[PDB]
Amino acid sequence: GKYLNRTINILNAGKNIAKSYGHNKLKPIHILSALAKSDYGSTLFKENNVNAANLKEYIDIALEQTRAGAPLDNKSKIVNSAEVKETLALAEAAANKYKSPKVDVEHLLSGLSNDELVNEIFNEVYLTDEAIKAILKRKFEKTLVPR
Repeated sequence: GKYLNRTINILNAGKNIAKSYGHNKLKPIHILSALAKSDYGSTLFKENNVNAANLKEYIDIALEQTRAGAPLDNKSKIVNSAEVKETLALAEAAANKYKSPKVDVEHLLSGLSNDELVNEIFNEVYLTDEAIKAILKRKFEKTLVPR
């Protein structure tokens, strides 16, 4: 119970995306795809002035470019890559820093931004590290210091 349910559902949707791209290992780009499609993540991107159509286009190009092969069989086991283990460690660090007891979508977003491919994509849609830090700070202020 270190993760909110909506974050777990994004991670699970990510594993299925990874599987469909022929990967046995979940990579940050698969999680980003799931996050961008999710109800909470999609709202998060639109509030923070990320063009949804452009973001989707860039994510899909990166996904197809990193495709390993045909979709794996439905029962194949997907595990976290070393990259994703770092994503989750960084997400957990971010949630802890901003006093969120469980990792929320914003904290996962921050963790994903450390991946080189995700970072390039964010650069192309104007989502700076400064902007992501602002998302986390504002979440802290709004939730724990409401006016």
